[PDB]
Amino acid sequence: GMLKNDQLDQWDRDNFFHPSTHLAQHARGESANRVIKTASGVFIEDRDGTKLLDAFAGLYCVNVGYGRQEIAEAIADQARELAYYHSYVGHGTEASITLAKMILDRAPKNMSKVYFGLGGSDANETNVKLIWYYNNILGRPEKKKIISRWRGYHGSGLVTGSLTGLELFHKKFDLPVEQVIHTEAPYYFRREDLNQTEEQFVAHCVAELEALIEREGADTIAAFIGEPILGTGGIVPPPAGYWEAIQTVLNKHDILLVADEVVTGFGRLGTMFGSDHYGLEPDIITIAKGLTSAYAPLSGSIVSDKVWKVLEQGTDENGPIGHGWTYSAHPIGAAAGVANLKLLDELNLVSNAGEVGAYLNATMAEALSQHANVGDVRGEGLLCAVEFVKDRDSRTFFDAADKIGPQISAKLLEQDKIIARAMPQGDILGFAPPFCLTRAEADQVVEGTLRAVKAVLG
Amino acid sequence: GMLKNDQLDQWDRDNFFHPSTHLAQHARGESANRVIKTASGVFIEDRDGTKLLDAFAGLYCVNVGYGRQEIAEAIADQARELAYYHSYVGHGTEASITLAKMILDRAPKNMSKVYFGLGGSDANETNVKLIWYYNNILGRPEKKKIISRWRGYHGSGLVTGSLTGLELFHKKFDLPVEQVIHTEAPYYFRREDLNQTEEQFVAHCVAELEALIEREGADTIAAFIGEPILGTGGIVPPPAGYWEAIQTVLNKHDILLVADEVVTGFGRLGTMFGSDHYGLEPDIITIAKGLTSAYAPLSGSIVSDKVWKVLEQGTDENGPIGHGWTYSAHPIGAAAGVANLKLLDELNLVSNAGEVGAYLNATMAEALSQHANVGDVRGEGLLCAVEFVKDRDSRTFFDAADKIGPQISAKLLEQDKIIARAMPQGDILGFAPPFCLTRAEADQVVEGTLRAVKAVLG
Repeated sequence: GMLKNDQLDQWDRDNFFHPSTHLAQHARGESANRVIKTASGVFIEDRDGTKLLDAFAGLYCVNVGYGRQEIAEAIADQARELAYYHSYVGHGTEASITLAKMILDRAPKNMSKVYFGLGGSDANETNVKLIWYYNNILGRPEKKKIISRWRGYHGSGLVTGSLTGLELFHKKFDLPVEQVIHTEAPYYFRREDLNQTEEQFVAHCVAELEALIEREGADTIAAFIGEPILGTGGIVPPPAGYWEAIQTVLNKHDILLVADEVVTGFGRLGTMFGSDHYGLEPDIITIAKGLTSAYAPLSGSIVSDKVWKVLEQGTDENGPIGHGWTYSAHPIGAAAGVANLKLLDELNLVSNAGEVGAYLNATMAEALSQHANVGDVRGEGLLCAVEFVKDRDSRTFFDAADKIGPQISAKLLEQDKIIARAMPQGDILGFAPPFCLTRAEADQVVEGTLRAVKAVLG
Repeated sequence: GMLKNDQLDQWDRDNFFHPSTHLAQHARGESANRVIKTASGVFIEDRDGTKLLDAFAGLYCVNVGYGRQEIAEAIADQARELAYYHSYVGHGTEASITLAKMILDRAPKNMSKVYFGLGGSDANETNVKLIWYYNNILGRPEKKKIISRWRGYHGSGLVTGSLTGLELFHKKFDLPVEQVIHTEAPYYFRREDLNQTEEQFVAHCVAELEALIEREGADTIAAFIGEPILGTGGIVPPPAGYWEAIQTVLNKHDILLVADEVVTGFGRLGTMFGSDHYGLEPDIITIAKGLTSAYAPLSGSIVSDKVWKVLEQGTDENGPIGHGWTYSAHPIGAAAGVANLKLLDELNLVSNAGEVGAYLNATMAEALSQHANVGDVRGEGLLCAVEFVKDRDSRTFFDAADKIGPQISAKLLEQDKIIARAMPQGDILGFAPPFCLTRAEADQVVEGTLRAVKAVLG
């Protein structure tokens, strides 16, 4: 009852260090906490019984939807039979072996093997470690730098937070580390020179990349990491012709491409892989989130035949790979993943992401694009964002201190019980809903946002 | 049947990149793979039905034992109700809140809050990031170096693998990074000067630490990371008076102590925390493995009141902490953890770890210590190791290329179906059995090892 609910809140404030939280305010009871109880479809429900339409799918991850007992039961069955054994020295479970095979059946054809982690950050950590091993095995001790992009999101660790190009993950943490260098954000709407057509901006990004390579020396650069479409950096589709232009430079200079598909992996764009959707030829692919639809933690580093051949050479020369996580290939994550991928196909949800996603984008644009303070409405599949500007013709942004994005998001939740995220480093309202979203539910997200935008900005 | 079993093996070799494995041999079918099906008590069982006594508890982690349906069912209940919601911006579940409170009730009294990760490596990654933030908030941009020890094990990532002091995690990976410096392995049996008493070796370790601090400059050193008892580096209890002597130096120079309790956390020594057992006053504690008994992935970074006060100041000054993992506080890991800690108390297993552990150590010493080729038999609680030497009086080690440890371990498994691990960088047979081990089962481990040692070395 009330007394247990108040005790939980107190235990929470007194003992629980939450991610991405104002720690002093939470511990002091100045900021609100919230306890989620259950969920179903595109809705979550707190312990007081309040039902919220989650247009963010947790954190771009509850892709099949909430309350899928097919997955809950797949987890229960594994938990009963064998919750855990390690996967060191060729050990495995039927679940992990089966999941490995299913990932590679769905991954781009140049892919060879998948190594299992627990989250997207550790998968990118693994990716860099393997890139350094790779260059070492090939006799290129100098070819180690990693090129990332401003506004990229690749994790929250020390090396992975350096790959990330958002100051929230850098300031006060001494990042980025020296081995990571950043190039231009693939964000046409924020381009320095407003006179550039989209093709001119792509040309500019090419020149910026060439200038960085020229300065650092190509023989010192191992890899380029990019999300096919930016997620946390603002739900930003890449410009037309961008990925073709960028890969031409990477090939010329013998720089590996890492496609960070943590958000786009397993259907969000309406195509199983964003690499395939946007036309990337990666040598390494990062996966997590939509692998298990967050039902159980699990990640992946998919490696191409090219990389795998060198890894085989390295192990022939040096013995067993010196890399392992205790919980690599954890049977519950694998069981969750096998159930999730089957459900994704069974419920035809990739197709739904593309259709209702095209519909959410079209109707959101039509209802908001002509607002005086809406600079842009953009997206692809079930990814959509609305960016706010103080003046459109000049592209004057509100002052950051005015918290326009955070206010609009808070208004959408308080007025309409819809969860949409105020993205960092801008006034951007983002949407990443479960793939089971219906047009009726999309209509409600659009109508609620328009009301939240009018309530804050008129 | 046979055809499905052969297909799984093929899928395994063709698609699954295992941790800690000879990758080329596994992919080529030259090394054996193995599929675990089920498990119960201290035994695991492969798909062919072969039953193995696991004297390593997975990887020092299946502490309550295998087949505990109390935990499997706790996971099933959470999976059904709410498998996942994020814990960002003060969000939580009853499971995570409850687990946070239970951890702090059991942790040393100077502890304030716990932040949840997925594994031990990401927890140590979090620890370093927080140490850098801490120093930054205090106005000490230079106080950032981390002192680790040779033979320490702190993870398999880039920064965490640098903290680690075992060459397997360094060679071909360009580690350790420059921010990590290593001091003396707290390993009396391998001391350079055989004439040193245990007290003299502790004095030597003190002098070595002072020499490193003097060279680097104390104002540049933030923290010292140590396992209370070495695990992967050889199951090495610390010398008598070591932790008292070391902390005197750390206090004098204002260097934080991080107790890496990933193996020792939650009872393995027969005391809930190894910090308490060995008398450490840490400011940060790392936990994983025995938190959930590996039933579900989860880790923790426990922070003291001292660190927490500065973190509260930092958030007051800079806003929400720029650190988060999607799967931080994952409800299934939390549910697994709550069930696990209750079962640990209910079945009186911490007490059993200390008793049957004292018995395993005593009887292993008595049965092997007088063998010509046994340099040492050591341990504490349910941790035990036997170290092999070509000549005892001189302490001549076999040549590494002779693989004495790996052969003995392989013999123990092939003759007696008992799993014991050949530790890296030495000829050391290690034991870390589930806390439910009986004296009868310990007798079988001792008797099987003696037979494996006689079969290889006479």
